[PDB]
Amino acid sequence: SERIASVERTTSETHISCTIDLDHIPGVTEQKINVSTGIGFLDHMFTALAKHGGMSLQLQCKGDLTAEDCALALGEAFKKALGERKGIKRYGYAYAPLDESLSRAVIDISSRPYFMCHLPFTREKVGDLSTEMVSHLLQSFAFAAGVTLHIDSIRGENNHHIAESAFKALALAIRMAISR
Amino acid sequence: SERIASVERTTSETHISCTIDLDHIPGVTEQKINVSTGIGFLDHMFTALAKHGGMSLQLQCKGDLTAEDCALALGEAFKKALGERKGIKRYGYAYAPLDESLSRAVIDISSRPYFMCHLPFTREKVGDLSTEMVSHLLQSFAFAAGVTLHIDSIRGENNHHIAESAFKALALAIRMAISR
Amino acid sequence: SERIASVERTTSETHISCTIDLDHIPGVTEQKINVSTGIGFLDHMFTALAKHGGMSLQLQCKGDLTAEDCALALGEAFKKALGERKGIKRYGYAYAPLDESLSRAVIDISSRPYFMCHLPFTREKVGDLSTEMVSHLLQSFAFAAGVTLHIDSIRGENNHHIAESAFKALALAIRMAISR
Ligand code: EMC
Ligand code: EMC
Ligand code: EMC
Ligand code: EMC
Ligand code: EMC
Ligand code: EMC
Ligand SMILES: [Hg+2]
Ligand SMILES: [Hg+2]
Ligand SMILES: [Hg+2]
Repeated sequence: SERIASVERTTSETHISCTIDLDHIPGVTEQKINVSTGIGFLDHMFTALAKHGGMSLQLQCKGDLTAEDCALALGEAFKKALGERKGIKRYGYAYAPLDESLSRAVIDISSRPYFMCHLPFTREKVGDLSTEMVSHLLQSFAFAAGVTLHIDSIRGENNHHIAESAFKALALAIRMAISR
Repeated sequence: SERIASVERTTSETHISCTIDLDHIPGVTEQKINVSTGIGFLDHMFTALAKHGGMSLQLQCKGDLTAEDCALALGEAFKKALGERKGIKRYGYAYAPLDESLSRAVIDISSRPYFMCHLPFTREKVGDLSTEMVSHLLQSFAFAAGVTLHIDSIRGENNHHIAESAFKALALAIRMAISR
Repeated sequence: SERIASVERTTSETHISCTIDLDHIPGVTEQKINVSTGIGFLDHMFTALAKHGGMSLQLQCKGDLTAEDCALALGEAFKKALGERKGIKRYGYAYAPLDESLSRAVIDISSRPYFMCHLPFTREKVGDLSTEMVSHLLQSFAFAAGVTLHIDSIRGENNHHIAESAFKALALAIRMAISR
């Protein structure tokens, strides 16, 4: 029984739709990912999050071009799909390198939203997206998902690498935590 | 063949009994845990250690109400149950968060007792039990169990959370290390 | 289909031969390891690397008695045996203690050679081999293998222990990363 959930939100200025699948029929089915937030870099991060997290994800945000809202919808869908959380490993942790950067993610998929992080960015924006917003998106995701999450940059120079290594680490940790 | 072992100790002032099971018949049998040391907080820690470690544990200490002795009996039983240590993963490591706290445990289930830790407590006692005693109990457990163990608080503010996150991390590491 | 590869190199002063097997037929076949570099300590490290990495390794360097070249051949063979890298976990990480030392290794078996490390040695040589050369051998291995590797000494006093804990951690990380 696949863990699937869909979430849709509409305001006068934005429409957000998100569908997620936590599983796949081995051999038979495969991961499918389409992310369009209006921010190229964020799209890259959420895509990396879904790919390495072993999940399928449809996330589109239309409207006259904050982003926290897409992190929230994602977290909302993840939480619904997790449903009962019966039979899962629950605790997950992982390290992910990206050339010179190294990040760690530790997650407890319980029902206690909590978020701690250490991300020493050095520019103002990362490509399409603002750096200060990274910690906020992750907090939004964790709070909406109802999980306890700690994200830590171990070392890193390039803000893109720090950001991407963190999302990959979160992905691997989630993959570990949600497995049954 | 389940890994089970029992240990009983008697002095003029204390009686300690401890039975442990490292396995369970999937589907068929289930974890059973009963811990009564006379110190509520310690009971909470050893229970958390057994639960998340995938073990069954019976640990009772009667007598006119040090605690190190119960950590020692636990370690003694764990070691006996481990018996031959044939076919185990041997090395285990895990991270466990608890709201704002994050702890790590790394264990080598070999025959070299060793213990290193970093637990910056900030009060004198944690509920029913003294904080300075935490590192000692863990050392007693590791020495009695004959394992190499490193416990590290990564961050934490609440002494109860630091303590519990450390025991959970030790539990997950053990679960990894003893699996066959 | 076992992942096997052989590499041989000859100069006017040295002959290096290396054969590696990343797998074994469960029950049926078993790990076989023979390492002779001319440097006792290095032999100990590469042997530990193969043993705990779940690999079989034949590595011999003959000639009038730098070592980086043997790290390179090893990395070269590992890379060839990895071949297509299809179906592997790809990301691996592990912690390995050795009495008072604790080291971590994080590896991304992709096609991006990268190496970062933190190894605070305190002597000039470790037994048969020079300490400053450790980071270099690991870099040579990572570059030749085409992997992204981060090695970190968490704590340690004895240079032999720091060195060995690092190689064991690299081994466990590789074992995780190459599994299918
Ligand atoms: C503005 C990105 Hg949902
Ligand atoms: C708001 C904790 Hg990074
Ligand atoms: C005094 C607790 Hg065994
Ligand atoms: C006595 C080492 Hg924490
Ligand atoms: C000089 C060791 Hg290949
Ligand atoms: C040359 C990076 Hg340890
Ligand atoms: Hg949008
Ligand atoms: Hg007691
Ligand atoms: Hg040689």
